[PDB]
Amino acid sequence: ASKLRAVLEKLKLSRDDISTAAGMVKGVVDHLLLRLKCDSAFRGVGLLNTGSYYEHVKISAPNEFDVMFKLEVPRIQLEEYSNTRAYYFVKFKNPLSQFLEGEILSASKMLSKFRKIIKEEINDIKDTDVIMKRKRPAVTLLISEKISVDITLALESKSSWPASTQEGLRIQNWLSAKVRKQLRLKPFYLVPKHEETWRLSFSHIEKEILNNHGKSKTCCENKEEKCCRKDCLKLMKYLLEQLKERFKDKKHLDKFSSYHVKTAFFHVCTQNPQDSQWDRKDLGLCFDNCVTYFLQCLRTEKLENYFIPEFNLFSSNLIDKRSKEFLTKQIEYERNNEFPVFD
Ligand SMILES: Cn1cc(-c2ccc(F)c(CNC(=O)c3cc(Br)ccc3O)c2)cn1
Ligand SMILES: [Zn+2]
Repeated sequence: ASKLRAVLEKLKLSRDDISTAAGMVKGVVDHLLLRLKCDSAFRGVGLLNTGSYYEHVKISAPNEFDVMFKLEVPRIQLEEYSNTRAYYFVKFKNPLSQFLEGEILSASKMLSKFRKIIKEEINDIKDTDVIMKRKRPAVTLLISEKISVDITLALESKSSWPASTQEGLRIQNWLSAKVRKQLRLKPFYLVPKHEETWRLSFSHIEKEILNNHGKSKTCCENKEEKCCRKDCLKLMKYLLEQLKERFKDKKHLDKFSSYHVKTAFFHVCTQNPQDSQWDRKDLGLCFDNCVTYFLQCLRTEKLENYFIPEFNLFSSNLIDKRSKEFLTKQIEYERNNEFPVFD
């Protein structure tokens, strides 16, 4: 636990210090935003959080940025695909008309114009050299030679969340019912990727919980109630990242993302709603409990999506047991040796 705060300390003195990347990424995103608004099918495109041109998926490499473009779709009609609970067909009741296939909205057609427009504005820049990669995040730019930006297009609906989210977000005992209501009055977002099916994105709700995360309204506003909810999250993610880097060559960890680690983390927060159970001085315990809960989801092949509870990110179909037994192998090995992968 003395070693964990060393790691947290290291990450900060790399988050913090001066780096021109923001300017380069700011200058390219606002060019794109304009030329995007130029075209009718994207006239409403905008950043999911202005002034937040900076969101880093990867907490180790701080040269890899990731921003999301929203585009409202009024009068949406949603249709759940194949009893999946999580994936849907997008329909209507129209600027996006050039992208349909019958009553159904095609993500392929829609990204394909999103991409081609972007590939065009990028050579309007003799300021910075910008390059677009082919895919296999909708679009990825390499700015100069170090920085890379992952762009994501997301439909936005201001109507209330899809029926599958009803018993979800069980934060009543921790953040409170009246907060849960507020958050569910926020819009929801749909991003592609199986059919032309879309799925919900809740990065905006995650962020809000994280900036206001205690049962106490004054959690982390003074010395007397500093917790370690965020710290346990960063460590969970850094664990998975570093592991994924290790076996970037093999294919064993390709099915895991930061979001399996956020999902399991918020579950713990729901099991442990008191700030007294996250005191900044129990950081070693609290992290261990997180490690133990993640693991337990791996073994039992059960980890409920935090927002759509009948949807199991670890079901034997979504990720096969062989790779979950491998992820178990390395994390357990790290925890038994005080986490050498952190260096
Ligand atoms: C990266 N990735 C995501 C999915 C996915 C799939 C199905 C599905 F229903 C959802 C719903 N999103 C979340 O649960 C979510 C939870 C947190 Br915590 C923060 C943001 C989020 O968007 C997501 C697949 N790959
Ligand atoms: Zn706190």
